[PDB]
Amino acid sequence: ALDTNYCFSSTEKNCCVRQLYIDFRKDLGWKWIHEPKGYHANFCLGPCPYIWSLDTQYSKVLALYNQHNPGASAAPCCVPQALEPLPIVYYVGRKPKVEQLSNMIVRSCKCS
Amino acid sequence: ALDTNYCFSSTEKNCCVRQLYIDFRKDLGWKWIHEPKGYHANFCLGPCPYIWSLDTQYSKVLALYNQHNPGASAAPCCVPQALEPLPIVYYVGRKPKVEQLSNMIVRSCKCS
Repeated sequence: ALDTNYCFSSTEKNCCVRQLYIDFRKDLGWKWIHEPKGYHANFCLGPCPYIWSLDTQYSKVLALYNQHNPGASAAPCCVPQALEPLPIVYYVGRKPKVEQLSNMIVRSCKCS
Repeated sequence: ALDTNYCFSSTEKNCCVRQLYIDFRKDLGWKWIHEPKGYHANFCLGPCPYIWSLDTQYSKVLALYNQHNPGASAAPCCVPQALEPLPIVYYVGRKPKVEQLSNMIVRSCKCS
């Protein structure tokens, strides 16, 4: 499976959602959000082979187009299929507010 | 728009479907297909900004996560949303056959 459960290993480099904790201010510097300090944004990296969870037929073709030529960066593009919200807390002028951003997290990538 | 019509320019480096003609044998070396020699496989490259056609909410966040740190390859992943078939011609033993591969081409990418 290509989720953040099996992608949290040390091997495999194909379409696998890798950890990507993002500290709102450290990484995005977001100033409109106070808490939490960050979150498990996660993300997907690595190209896609010809046997992975290829969804489109162009994912198996271009997959070889790259696996054949070394140095070619036209491989496919693994992406976050399912996502997750994000319970934060920002400030509007002077009143504190807590919300839940939508799709502000990853729970499973794929190969589009 | 992020299609193969506006992406066929010389500027812009974000989620834009770039040309990717693939010569079945030259690039994929495919031996199960005789014709055509190749096709306009096309593909998508470049990361995704925070104003492009972001579809998921995680595309605007990780978008800055990379745009903020130089050298970070955890950016988003532009992908071929719509695709196109492909009229080919291969051989089964000794009989010639013509088909139309499905999604064997790109007609518009996006940012998953």
